Amino acid sequence: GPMGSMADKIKCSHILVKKQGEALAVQERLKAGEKFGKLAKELSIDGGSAKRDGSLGYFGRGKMVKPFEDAAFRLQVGEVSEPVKSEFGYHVIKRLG
Repeated sequence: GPMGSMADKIKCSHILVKKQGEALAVQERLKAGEKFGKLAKELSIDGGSAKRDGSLGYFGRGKMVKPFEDAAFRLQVGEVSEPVKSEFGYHVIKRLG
């Protein structure tokens, strides 16, 4: 969306884990049709986001590690993203509507 516009943000959810396997665990588990938030509450080490069911919701451009944002932008469709490594750790990203 236009710089600071009404929809300048990305609506997404993410699960942050220390291990890729953990990221795979959520990615694999989400397949079972469990609540992303359940996984966020359960797996994600991102507490604030865990509070938010990993549901980041809207966030602006240039806020999270480029790979994270890339996956967020890429999967606006709503597909579970591959593990996204950051300085913080590994993220798994789902789109939020």
